Amino acid sequence: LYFQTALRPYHDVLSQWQRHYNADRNRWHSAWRQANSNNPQIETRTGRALKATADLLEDATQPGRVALELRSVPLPQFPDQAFRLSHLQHMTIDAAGLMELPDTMQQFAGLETLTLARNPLRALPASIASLNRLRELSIRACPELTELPEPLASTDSGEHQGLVNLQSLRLEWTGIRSLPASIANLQNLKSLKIRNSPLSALGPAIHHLPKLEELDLRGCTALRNYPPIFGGRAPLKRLILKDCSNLLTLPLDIHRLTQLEKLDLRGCVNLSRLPSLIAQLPANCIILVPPHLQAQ
Ligand SMILES: [Cl-]
Ligand SMILES: [Cl-]
Ligand SMILES: [Cl-]
Repeated sequence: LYFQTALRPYHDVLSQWQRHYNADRNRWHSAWRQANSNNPQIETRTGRALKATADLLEDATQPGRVALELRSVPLPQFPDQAFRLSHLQHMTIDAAGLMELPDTMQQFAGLETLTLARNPLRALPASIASLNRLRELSIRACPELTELPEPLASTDSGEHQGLVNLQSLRLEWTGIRSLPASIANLQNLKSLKIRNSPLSALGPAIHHLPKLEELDLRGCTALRNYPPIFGGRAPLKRLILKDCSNLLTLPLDIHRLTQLEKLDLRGCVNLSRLPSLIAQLPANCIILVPPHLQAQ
């Protein structure tokens, strides 16, 4: 009745966090052990392993620390007060049983690179798109991640917001089936790799990316058509469609990739024909094809 604020010491937050995940093991614990099944040297005693994580978290808050590297230590979720890590420029969370990232990713405002690997992660928070300093985002072996958040970037005025500094996006062995339309808004994206994922479709606006030089879609066995170029002037130099086993067609206007230097079609066993105007690709463009297409 006579209230007229406070803040739990991080060490108390971390002790509560350890006791919590030590008691409540659903989902994360088997995922963390599975991800590390070929690593018998990691700490697998649950309390000790969570304590190791807590200690690394506490260390990362100190000045000096540029990077938080969590490899094979358990981190089901970040403890509260994640804003303590706002100064970090690099973060890796690998084989950690990571189930979810903080809803307010703005708390990691300093990040220039983020790598998430071998986690049961099902979604990325929408606020991940507020990381304006993020240059590289890498997600590998996160089979339960089925969608990217949106918008990834937006454009007014013509002014740009969101992941405006992102240069490289890698999504390998994920459950992602399609990309947000806003992918085409990433003004600084130079390299897009989506590998071994059920990517089912790709829109032609991907060719409107102003700086995209490399598109690597290898092992996307659900992809059945590659989209037309149309008016797209993306300065694409490398197009890797290796082992897209169900790819049936390339567009007829594929020759509009006037800067193409490498086209890799090996393992495209269902690609019935090449476009006739594939002779119109640049002379010094290395084209690799499966045997059934070599004659053409
Ligand atoms: Cl560095
Ligand atoms: Cl800045
Ligand atoms: Cl979107």
